[PDB]
Amino acid sequence: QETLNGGITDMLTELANFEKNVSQAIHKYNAYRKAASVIAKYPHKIKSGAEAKKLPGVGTKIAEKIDEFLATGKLRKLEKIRQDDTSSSINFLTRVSGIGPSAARKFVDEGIKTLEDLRKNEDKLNHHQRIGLKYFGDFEKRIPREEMLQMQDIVLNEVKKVDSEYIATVCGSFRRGAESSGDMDVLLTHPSFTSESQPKLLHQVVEQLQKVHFITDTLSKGETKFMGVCQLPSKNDEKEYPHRRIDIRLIPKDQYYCGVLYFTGSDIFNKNMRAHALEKGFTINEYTIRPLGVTGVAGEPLPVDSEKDIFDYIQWKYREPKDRSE
DNA sequence: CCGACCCGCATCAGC
DNA sequence: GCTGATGCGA
DNA sequence: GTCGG
Ligand code: NA
Ligand code: NA
Ligand code: NA
Repeated sequence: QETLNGGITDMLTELANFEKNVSQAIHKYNAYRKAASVIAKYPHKIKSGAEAKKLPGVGTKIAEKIDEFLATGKLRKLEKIRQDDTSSSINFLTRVSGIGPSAARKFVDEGIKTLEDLRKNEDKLNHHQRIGLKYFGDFEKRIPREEMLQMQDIVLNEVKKVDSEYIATVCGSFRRGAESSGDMDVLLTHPSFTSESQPKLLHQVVEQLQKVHFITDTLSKGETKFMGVCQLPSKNDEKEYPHRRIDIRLIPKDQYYCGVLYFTGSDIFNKNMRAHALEKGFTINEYTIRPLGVTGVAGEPLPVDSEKDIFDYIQWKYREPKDRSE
């Protein structure tokens, strides 16, 4: 029920997960999600599939499943997937970070189906999957904004202790003011790092955060992207905080604010802004805004030294992150 | 009728 | 050893 | 799965 249509939204999200994890049909997965997002925003209790079909992203098949769900309170197809041992095991194992549909299938094919089975077969797991297994429960917890604020202060301070010239921004829905987050997404830059130009810039920051024991584990790390695990320090007497997922991305200074814009979102806000930028003769991606010639040929990137600059180019009043829900 | 639907890093396949 | 494909994660 | 060239 939720905000009028949670049963339908829950059903669509479950169908999405089966498409992604078991059938390996990622476009169907995203079709079901989009339909769930549209419906979640529809401010009426839907009464028929035909009503739902009017909404963009709902077609004949989702309408039919909505009719069945309304008439009966259930979907047959979803009921049989639920009791299928292979589908439910594949679905479950993909909850481990680093285990996607392919690894989940091979594990289930070899009788590895549960966390206990994984705990028993560690040598069959790569490094990422072992870390995802170790923190299985913590990684499914949301992060309250209160903790994200603290996490933000540590990153910004540690970054400044390495080099005062680093610029670091915590983006994601947290930057839009969200009351919880699923992970922490940090965008980093330094004036010595441009698209046309000093080494170890990402490494130095990751190392600092490891030294003070904020970053506890590494999932992947190269010269421009780090994915890992972090944890707030304990009060010495209170319960330990859960381990959290954190990504850090090093971006060229001249592309920084286009990245900050992109990764702050929302996704709906980004599609809308790109769509408006096109109808003004501009193309914006996660790195640049460039003017379009009369035949549609993208010209050279325009200078960008703030988020505002981007809004100025396309004749749009600046909108605070708080106001970028769409 | 039928193709679109948006890359960094770890690891495998193959050479 | 290397190059390119694949899986994965957001 | 849904949309649209
Ligand atoms: Na529709
Ligand atoms: Na997974
Ligand atoms: Na998953």
